[PDB]
Amino acid sequence: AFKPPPRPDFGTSGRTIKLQANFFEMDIPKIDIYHYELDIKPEKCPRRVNREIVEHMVQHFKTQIFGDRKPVFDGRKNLYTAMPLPIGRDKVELEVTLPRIFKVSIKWVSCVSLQALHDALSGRLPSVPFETIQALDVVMRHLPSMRYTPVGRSFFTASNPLGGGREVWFGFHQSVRPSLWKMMLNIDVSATAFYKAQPVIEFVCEVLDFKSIEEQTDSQRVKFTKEIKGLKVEITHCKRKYRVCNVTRRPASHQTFPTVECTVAQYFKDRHKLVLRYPHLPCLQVGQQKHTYLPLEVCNIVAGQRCIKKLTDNQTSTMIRATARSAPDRQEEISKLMRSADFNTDPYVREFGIMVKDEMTDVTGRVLQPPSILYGGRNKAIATPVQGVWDMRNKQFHTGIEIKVWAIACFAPQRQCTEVHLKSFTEQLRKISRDAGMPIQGQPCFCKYAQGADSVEPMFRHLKNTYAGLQLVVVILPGKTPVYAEVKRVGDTVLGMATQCVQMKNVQRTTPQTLSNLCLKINVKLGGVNNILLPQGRPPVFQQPVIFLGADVTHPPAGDGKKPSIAAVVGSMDAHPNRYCATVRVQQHRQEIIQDLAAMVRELLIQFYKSTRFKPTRIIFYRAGVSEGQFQQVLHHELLAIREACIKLEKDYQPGITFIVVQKRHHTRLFCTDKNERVGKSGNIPAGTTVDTKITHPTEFDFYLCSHAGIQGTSRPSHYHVLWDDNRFSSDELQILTYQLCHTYVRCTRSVSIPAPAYYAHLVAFRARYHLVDDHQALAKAVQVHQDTLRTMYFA
RNA sequence: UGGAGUGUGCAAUGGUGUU
RNA sequence: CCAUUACACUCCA
Repeated sequence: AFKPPPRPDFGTSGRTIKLQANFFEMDIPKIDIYHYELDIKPEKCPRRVNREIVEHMVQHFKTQIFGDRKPVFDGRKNLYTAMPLPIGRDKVELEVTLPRIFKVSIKWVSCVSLQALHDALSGRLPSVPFETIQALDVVMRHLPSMRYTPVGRSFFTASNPLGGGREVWFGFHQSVRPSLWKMMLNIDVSATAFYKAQPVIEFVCEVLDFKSIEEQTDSQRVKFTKEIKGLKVEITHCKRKYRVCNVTRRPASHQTFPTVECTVAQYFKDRHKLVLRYPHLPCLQVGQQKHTYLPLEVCNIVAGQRCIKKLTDNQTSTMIRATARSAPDRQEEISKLMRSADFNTDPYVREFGIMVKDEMTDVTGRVLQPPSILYGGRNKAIATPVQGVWDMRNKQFHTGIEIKVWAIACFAPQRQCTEVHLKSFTEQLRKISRDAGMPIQGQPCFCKYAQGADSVEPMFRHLKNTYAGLQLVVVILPGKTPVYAEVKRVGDTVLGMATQCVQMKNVQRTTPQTLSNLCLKINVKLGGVNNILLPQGRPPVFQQPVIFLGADVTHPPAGDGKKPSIAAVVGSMDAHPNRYCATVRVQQHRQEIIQDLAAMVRELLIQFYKSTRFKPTRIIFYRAGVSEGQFQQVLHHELLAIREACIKLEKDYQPGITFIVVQKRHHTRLFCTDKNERVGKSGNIPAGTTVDTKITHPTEFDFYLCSHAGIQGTSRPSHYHVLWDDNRFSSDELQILTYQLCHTYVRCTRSVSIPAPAYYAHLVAFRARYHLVDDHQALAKAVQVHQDTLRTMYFA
């Protein structure tokens, strides 16, 4: 129960499309790579000066240890060589000096056989060695980590003015991926926020938005102090780099330091012969304790400093304006970047005998045919998705709900969301819903104004107690408010009442589209069915009872608190499959693995038996969030749990489980070779594009699928990896099943980027966050919904 | 908080020689 | 050990 099934076959269904994946062919030898561990004298050091130290070391020990040989360096504690150093395997101490004295230690750790990697790529070995991948990646990263500024898995460089005292930098993501019979170099383009190489005296003017310096409070000092504290600066009156720790209250004119107290102005006047044209401005507290103060005039901001401070609205907007590119642009500039590749003249790449193809990889894709969408009414219209999108016009819900009793709680200020607004909104909404097959019969039996979160619970309690058969409460909100979270908390977990929140700006002005989507959400929330997949147009999987599960875990920031990770698992409740039930669990901080999964799956199965009056003969389980290195872990526990949930349900019940992982967190971009295939303004690949060759895993069952229409930028094709399969799916059947499951998402009239169960799981998970706001098992009750909410699709 | 899509945040950066 | 760490575009009936 810990070995993923091999690729059963390749796919044939769909229309052929000629693509180009941003992968580049790598030719690697079968040599043994020698791995050494390093340790520098200052255990805490910037990863750049570590590289400088290492290269200085390699250069200054050419007659004793190194020579023609060039070792690649991880940046932390790992060094790699193509051939064994004349060191043996015992620790060796070497002194290195820099324009300071460093003492490094090198010791052999292991050997990295590329032959094993070759066997893995050929299928001789079922599993791929990780150390090989890591080593190769280090080799590829060495030089660009020296010539450029490494951030995560990307590299950045300068020459873009933003204007927030910061600049925008462009760069490229680079990783190494195993393929069939070969390794691939994955290059993609990216950008990030940096600090502009400025003189501090102008950085002040940018931060406070003074036009220049000629325009001469305490708050002005504080706001600058926040932005500058923690950054590095360089001396211009000699070179030497420091780190800003604070900003003065005493200007250089009236600041003193040791003993005879000399003023910074007078000190720079006597010692540094500087006029100091700005004697009145604050002084940069540098180092610590001991006074080391330097005025703004002599200080410049060092280049290459990344920003972490959350971006201003204008920063984000401007950056998107300066990053927004259609697929052909990204493609062309990636090609442009690999025109400058020249990996065959990079001495470190040459060292390990590696070659890289300077042209993008040609992969062949198949555009799957979209499923037919069935609607209800007496029209019984059948919608056909064109380019991943169909329409909600001249069509009625498959199963429309009659809203007989509903209320309106407006938490927006009465002045901004007036009565005429509410009345008109009601009229239009009732029209749209009437045409949608979800007739809102009468006027709202209740429509009042409220304010603050504290009014939520007493109000809803009044609504539920007073009005018989209350189905829905429409909640008008004045933008971002704690009122939303309170409304969801009370409505979903406390009282069990259906809820639709609406922004006031969407009430002030009517839009048939917005009202339509609103009606979708309302209909679903009230227990209705918007549409179903055409039963005739479905894979044979549905010939037997089958349940579809989705699962997702979200985590709090890594730095703090007992803040728990929350796991959500949803499951289909019909053989369409349209209706889903949700289960939530609070679990240990930062653990990407579902522990209570057995109980949750048990609950979902029990609900399935209560609904269909059948037992699922198959279990199609989509899970999102799990990365590669976690597979063996996840697949070990969760799978068992599922089986546990099957064996503890009844005595000999063991349905065929299909464990599939979904990820968008990758840089695999697919482009059109034929410009006539480019869809839309962004020129992305058509919805339904499937790739299962060339750039995929050499042994195991996985495939790329882009099931959505790309509106802006470059599409992110979802990657699917099959970790288990008792049902023994063929490639085509599973790809098609996934594609059609992408069409069962109720919140819109589109095919989304991932299957509906995973998406729902994400929604429920995100909802739990709102449920938690204002000891483990205490408010683990906070994420549990009401008895009248359990079986509902409350999660929008 | 009508919705989808894609951009940037995921813990990494940093303790340094005179003033 | 200590210091710092969700918004925004583009679209739609």
